[PDB]
Amino acid sequence: VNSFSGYLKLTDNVYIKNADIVEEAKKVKPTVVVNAANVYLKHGGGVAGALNKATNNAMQVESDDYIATNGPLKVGGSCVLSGHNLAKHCLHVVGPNVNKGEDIQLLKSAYENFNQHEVLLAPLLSAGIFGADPIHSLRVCVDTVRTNVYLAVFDKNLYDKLVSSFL
Ligand SMILES: CC(C)(CO)Nc1ncnc2[nH]ccc12
Ligand SMILES: [Cl-]
Repeated sequence: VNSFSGYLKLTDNVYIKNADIVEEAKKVKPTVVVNAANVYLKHGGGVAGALNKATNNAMQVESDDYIATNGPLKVGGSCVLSGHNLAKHCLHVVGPNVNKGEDIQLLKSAYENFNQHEVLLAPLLSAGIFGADPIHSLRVCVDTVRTNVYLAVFDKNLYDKLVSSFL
């Protein structure tokens, strides 16, 4: 039993809700919140910009030190950093950004990072400003993640489409 509330159950291990991931994380304080990161951990917009804003820019400060030490992430890769005031940990995961010409096949590799964590709050990878079809992202999630994932979809219209189109 966990404290996530109001989710629709899609499969044994995948759950979905129309919610603002920032407000969800503040309420639940999950062990792991997933960020829709880029390889530079520049959290300028989309989910990343919203999560970073909610940390009063502390996420960005920590991220800049991480990059200065380690260099950029790989597309499809991840790193674990602090969750600040939102969660114990933040798993920064880089899905492909179609608006950069990145291989959509890397989306499965990106979701594989979730399997290193028993329970996660997450957005759909490569959705929104990363330019992929959120319906496809949900399919890859369900077919790749085996741990317990609570998906937050900001747009109510899109949420209804993902559910009503979910196979
Ligand atoms: C990634 C996508 C398209 C669906 O998960 N968007 C979001 N989902 C949840 N919280 C969010 N906050 C800001 C944007 C956003
Ligand atoms: Cl977005």
